[PDB]
Amino acid sequence: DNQFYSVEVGDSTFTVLKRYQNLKPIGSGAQGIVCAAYDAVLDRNVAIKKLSRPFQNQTHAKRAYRELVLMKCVNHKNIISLLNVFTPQKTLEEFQDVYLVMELMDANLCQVIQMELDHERMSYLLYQMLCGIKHLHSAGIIHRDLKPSNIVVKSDCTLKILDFGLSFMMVTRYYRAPEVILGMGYKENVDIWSVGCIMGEMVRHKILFPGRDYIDQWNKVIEQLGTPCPEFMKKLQPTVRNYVENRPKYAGLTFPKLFPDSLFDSEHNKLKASQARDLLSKMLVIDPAKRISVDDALQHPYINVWYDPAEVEAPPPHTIEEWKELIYKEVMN
Ligand SMILES: CCCn1c(C2CCNCC2)nc(-c2ccc(Cl)c(Cl)c2)c1-c1ccnc(NC2CCCCC2)n1
Ligand SMILES: Nc1ncnc2c1ncn2[C@@H]1O[C@H](COP(=O)(O)OP(=O)(O)NP(=O)(O)O)[C@@H](O)[C@H]1O
Repeated sequence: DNQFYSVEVGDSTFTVLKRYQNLKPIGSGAQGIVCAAYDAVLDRNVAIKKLSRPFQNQTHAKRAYRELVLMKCVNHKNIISLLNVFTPQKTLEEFQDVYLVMELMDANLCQVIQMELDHERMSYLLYQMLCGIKHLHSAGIIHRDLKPSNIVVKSDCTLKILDFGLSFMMVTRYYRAPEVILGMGYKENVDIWSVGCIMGEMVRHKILFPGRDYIDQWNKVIEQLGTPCPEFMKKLQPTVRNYVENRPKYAGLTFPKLFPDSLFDSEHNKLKASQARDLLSKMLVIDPAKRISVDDALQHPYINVWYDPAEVEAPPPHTIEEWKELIYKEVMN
């Protein structure tokens, strides 16, 4: 196919449409390799993600298929939007790779976490994550795995969530809600805990709960926030309830102690620091029955200054062989 050309990207070969030029590797993960490129047709820089045989197993396949479908069943500036999708392969028999194209972003939220932000930028980023999550919820999509490596930003402070969230692979749990860690039921505000973890990390410049596994994760949570109420214990399955109730007890630390003044000059900034800590205290709540909702977070004074109805109330959205065919059909449309 004359429309495509191949480029060497590390150990991988990127076979892309000739419109994408000066391919440069910008990162990789378990799912695929990402390049920056110049799109000569749009006269814009783009990010190109290659999915190598996404149908290779149930985990890669479910994710690739669910993401391809959801990216069409979603329309919001704080959620990933595709510019293009293609395969260099001509037939289902030859089908191997899927290439996804979107606007090139400047940095991920990890990089943003490593810097000091003022309250306008910090509140604007959090407002955008909430707008993004609210849009997902309105379509019945509850993320459950928001993390800063899957959130990208531009120099103008605009933000996008790259994925749609939630089993053997031949993964980052730090932002997962207690009700996800403990196999409890969950509602929309499961995503509010992850936003709290991210916000807390934006302020501390350190992962709040850096667990090597779910056991370690649960200990780091209780060591800082304290042992949850008996009413929370009442919602756990007997086995999880016995394990959680037999863990070493902790009174927990107060939010001024957790996020000291040292982490936050002018009167404006003093008031905003007070409001940021109040919002952190409402999101970083173990019990989802007592944790603030996405709607109430958007009405919080720290966030409310950015409130725009057009952004908050935007119009709402197998075997290896079967997955191969389902993914191929989605790519071909
Ligand atoms: C590669 C850096 C960030 N990124 C990732 C990561 C996410 C965490 N796991 C590893 C990959 N996926 C995409 C991405 C996700 C979905 C699609 Cl469809 C496309 Cl094409 C790209 C982008 C990205 C997206 C846009 N711009 C950028 N820009 C980089 C530039 C260098 C600094 C980090 C951000 N990365
Ligand atoms: N906020 C963080 N601070 C520091 N290190 C982190 C943080 N989050 C994740 N990491 C590390 O960054 C590395 C990449 O993590 P991650 O982006 O979650 O994986 P991934 O394969 O790129 N995800 P995906 O694209 O969804 O398949 C791992 O070594 C993590 O332990």
